[PDB]
Amino acid sequence: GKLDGKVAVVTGGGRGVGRAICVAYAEEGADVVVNYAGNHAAANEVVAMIEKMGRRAVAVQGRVEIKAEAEKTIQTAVDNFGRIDVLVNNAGATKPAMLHKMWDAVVNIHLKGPFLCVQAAAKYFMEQNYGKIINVTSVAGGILSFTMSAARELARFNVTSNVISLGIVTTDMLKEIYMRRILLNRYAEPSEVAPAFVFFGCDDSKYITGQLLKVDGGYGLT
Repeated sequence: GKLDGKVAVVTGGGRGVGRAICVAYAEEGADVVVNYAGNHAAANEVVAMIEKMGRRAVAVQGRVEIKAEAEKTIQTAVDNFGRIDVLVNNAGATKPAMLHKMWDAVVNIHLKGPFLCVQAAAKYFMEQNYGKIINVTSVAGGILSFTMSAARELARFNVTSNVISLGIVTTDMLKEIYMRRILLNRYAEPSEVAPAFVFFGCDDSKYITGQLLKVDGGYGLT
């Protein structure tokens, strides 16, 4: 498994793309912390699917824009599994505000949770001399600049910091990039987006940091 021996924290992991990431990570050998803000029952369903595979997972409640709750979420990984290898800042990436026509003041409120989670994980990445950060956003001083800042400051601890921009309509789920696909009935399953998170979360990307992958089906090519 690409993630054998690794511990991953996925914020907003109970549904949708977050749930697909947790399942894909467990499939690749990870121990998984399923963070949720509200839907405990959905996060427990992910934990149950992962345990049925023969892997390990725990759910944790936290709104990670609140600093103590970001720390709690990171600490749950260390307390249950001893370390935190991968942090996936998924929570909030495809909120309705993230999909509508307008924008630079919407991306700076969604930037506080990723900032606090990285800040809390950094202590452990430094002790481990290893870490993986994946930020998540949706297509349109913000998330990309923060991705590269962390990449530069944590490189010497063997931490990579990358970002995935989601730009397709997933089946679990008014900007023209999504109107086009809805009228054309072209949907992606969340499971089809998870491999990019496995890539940026395992040693396939050891030498790839500060970079963006746009999961948008080529839409920007028009």
